[PDB]
Amino acid sequence: PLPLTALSPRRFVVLLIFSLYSLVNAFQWIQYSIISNVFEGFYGVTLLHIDWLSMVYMLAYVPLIFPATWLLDTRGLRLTALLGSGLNCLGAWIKCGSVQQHLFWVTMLGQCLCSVAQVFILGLPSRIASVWFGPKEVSTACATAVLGNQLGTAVGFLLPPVLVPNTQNDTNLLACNISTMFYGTSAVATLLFILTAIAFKEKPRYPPSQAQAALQDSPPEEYSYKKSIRNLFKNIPFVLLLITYGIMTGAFYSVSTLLNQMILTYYEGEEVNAGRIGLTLVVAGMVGSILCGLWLDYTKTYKQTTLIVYILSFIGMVIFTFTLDLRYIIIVFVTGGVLGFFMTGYLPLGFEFAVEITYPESEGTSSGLLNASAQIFGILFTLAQGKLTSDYGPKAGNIFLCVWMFIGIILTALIKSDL
Ligand SMILES: CC(C)CCC[C@@H](C)[C@H]1CC[C@H]2[C@@H]3CC=C4C[C@@H](OC(=O)CCC(=O)O)CC[C@]4(C)[C@H]3CC[C@]12C
Ligand SMILES: CC(C)CCC[C@@H](C)[C@H]1CC[C@H]2[C@@H]3CC=C4C[C@@H](OC(=O)CCC(=O)O)CC[C@]4(C)[C@H]3CC[C@]12C
Ligand SMILES: CC(C)CCC[C@@H](C)[C@H]1CC[C@H]2[C@@H]3CC=C4C[C@@H](OC(=O)CCC(=O)O)CC[C@]4(C)[C@H]3CC[C@]12C
Repeated sequence: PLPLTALSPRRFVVLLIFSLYSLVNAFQWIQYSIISNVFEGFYGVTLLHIDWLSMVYMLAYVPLIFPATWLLDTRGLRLTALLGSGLNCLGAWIKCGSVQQHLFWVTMLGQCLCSVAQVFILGLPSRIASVWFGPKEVSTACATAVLGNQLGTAVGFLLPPVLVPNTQNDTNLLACNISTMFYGTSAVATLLFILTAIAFKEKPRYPPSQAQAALQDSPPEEYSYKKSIRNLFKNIPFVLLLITYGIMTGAFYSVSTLLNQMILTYYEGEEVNAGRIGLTLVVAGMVGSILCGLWLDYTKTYKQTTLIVYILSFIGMVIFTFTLDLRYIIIVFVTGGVLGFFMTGYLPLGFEFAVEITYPESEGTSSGLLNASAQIFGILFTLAQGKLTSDYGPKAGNIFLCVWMFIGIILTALIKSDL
């Protein structure tokens, strides 16, 4: 073992920049939904338009995930990072010019650009950790990278409600507030893109790890994504895990998208409290993910922990469903915290379970399949729950999510694995 491995400080920068601009991307995913009523009033559109603003992120991932993976594998890390940062910045700039009562389509175009950016952004963490960090720091680097996107989602929940008060009567003030938010986002994105261009190197001068040294020394042989996908689908346990992970992530996405509508249904003039509830959910989910990772480190068992977390998530969802309409915000906070805790704690455990089931196949293809299933389930759940809430109230959509979570529990139980 003589790879001449060395560790460079640049790796930290490579992480930071990424964890920054990825964060910004997340902030742009949920900025509209959290104050969806305000934008609906401003643009004179329906809630479905604001829901589609969030759902374009999910729609763009499925068709572009695998071509993006091929581009990353061939061209390298720097091109992917530049594409993601530049697309995010361009989307923010386009949104900056969409502040008018009749310019919704401009904001939709900007959101589509950010959606295309997300495709490059999402899969970067593991590659960055492997390329730039040593064996003892890969897991921590990847965890920090994903927590960056989670924190971006939390900030997207918290900030827009405060930045833009619901001053429907005064259109000029509302336009000024929207312009301020968009310009701030655009400035941050531009700065992050400039930093990525200046400092985001392709790879360190020397390999960080012996495994990375071997990977760089010998180019990978030609591989087919379609063959790997076909082989993965033949594995029934992996298909079941895909379905359950997609169901859980789609439920989380639907809850995030429609949280403002559900809270506004029973609480009037509480957009700031809705943003606080969303941030509490996201932070509790981050804590649950960290605790679940440590728990899995302590005990290697995957099936039992995954099933327990799924059942706890279902219980929390039921409690939130039957406590939303109690007309007390504190119970909403507590229920959202518990639900987010369990929901987000499930995801890393499911991902590790997936990689364990599909060890022979590449991690990238399984990651892409899991993310695509998550996006598809998110779109379906968002549409169904939004229609139910508009027609029969939030309780109908929440019960729909509860039933889907129960189905996910049953599917998780059926999984067969010796891990
Ligand atoms: C480049 C990638 C990211 C794909 C981008 C696709 C979008 C440009 C499309 C996909 C789905 C479309 C949406 C599908 C359904 C609707 C509902 C539709 O509502 C109505 O026509 C009825 C409104 C009323 O009730 O008065 C308005 C357009 C909208 C938001 C569409 C807007 C354009 C969207 C977002
Ligand atoms: C479990 C449910 C909820 C989700 C199921 C989703 C999959 C069935 C979809 C999601 C994205 C799809 C992929 C999107 C794009 C492509 C690229 C496409 O490329 C080619 O035609 C050439 C492939 C090659 O280079 O070998 C082949 C199909 C494939 C892999 C698709 C196969 C089917 C996939 C994996
Ligand atoms: C795996 C997938 C395909 C399962 C799909 C199940 C749906 C068909 C279920 C799940 C939740 C159900 C909803 C749960 C609650 C309600 C509220 C209910 O309200 C009423 O008007 C009657 C009760 C009351 O008076 O409050 C009307 C039916 C509805 C929308 C239900 C309609 C049927 C839904 C969408």
